[PDB]
Amino acid sequence: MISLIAALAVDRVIGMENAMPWNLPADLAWFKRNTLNKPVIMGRHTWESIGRPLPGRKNIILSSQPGTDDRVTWVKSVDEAIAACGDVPEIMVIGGGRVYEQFLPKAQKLYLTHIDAEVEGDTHFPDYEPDDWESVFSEFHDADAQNSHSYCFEILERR
Ligand SMILES: NC(=O)c1ccc[n+]([C@@H]2O[C@H](COP(=O)([O-])OP(=O)(O)OC[C@H]3O[C@@H](n4cnc5c(N)ncnc54)[C@H](OP(=O)(O)O)[C@@H]3O)[C@@H](O)[C@H]2O)c1
Ligand SMILES: Nc1nc(=O)c2nc(CNc3ccc(C(=O)N[C@@H](CCC(=O)O)C(=O)O)cc3)cnc2[nH]1
Ligand SMILES: [Mn+2]
Ligand SMILES: [Mn+2]
Ligand SMILES: [Mn+2]
Repeated sequence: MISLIAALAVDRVIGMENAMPWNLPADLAWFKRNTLNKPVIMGRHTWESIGRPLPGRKNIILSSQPGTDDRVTWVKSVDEAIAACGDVPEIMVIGGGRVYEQFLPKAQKLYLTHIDAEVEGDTHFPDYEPDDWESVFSEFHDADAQNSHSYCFEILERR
């Protein structure tokens, strides 16, 4: 099973200048809980944005060019990325925009954080078709001293 996990600001913005400008510790904790002990697939730009391997996960990087770091696994196509995960119950696709576009048609589950924040961005999560997806979990949180915007954790499953 393939799942996508992402955090979306207003208008589906996910990034600006190869960064995420907000800081929501509760959302990063959600990301870690839902990805730990699973393979994670990311594109090369997202690898550069994170800047280091994510511990406790098999890190798989898509790039058309040879890898430059043997602490992670480098692959050259979507099918190779999936194969490199092996026989696991759930593969997590962690972006960025181009990678999400390619994996969305193959995904059964979306883990989405909706952040109440207006962000100038240059990268968006794909337009997906709402009729294709059932919301099976949602949890709203107001802003607090650690998290400066309100946010909604949602899990959707392909109908
Ligand atoms: N808010 C969130 O949830 C979230 C999550 C992830 C990322 N982000 C943000 O998203 C932005 C990065 O997204 P992006 O769309 O620019 O880039 P990306 O999807 O992370 O990376 C694209 C790169 O991946 C490689 N690639 C993708 N598909 C491939 C394929 N089928 N075969 C081979 N290589 C492939 C290519 O690398 P080569 O050029 O080396 O061939 C391509 O240039 C950043 O702003 C980051 O902060 C946000
Ligand atoms: N829900 C969600 N939120 C995000 O912010 C997010 N970001 C990315 C891409 N960017 C990043 C940037 C940093 C870390 C990261 O350092 N995660 C640590 C959390 C511990 C910490 O630094 O606070 C991790 O171990 O997972 C992960 C993804 C991909 N999917 C996401 N999914
Ligand atoms: Mn092929
Ligand atoms: Mn197999
Ligand atoms: Mn806000």
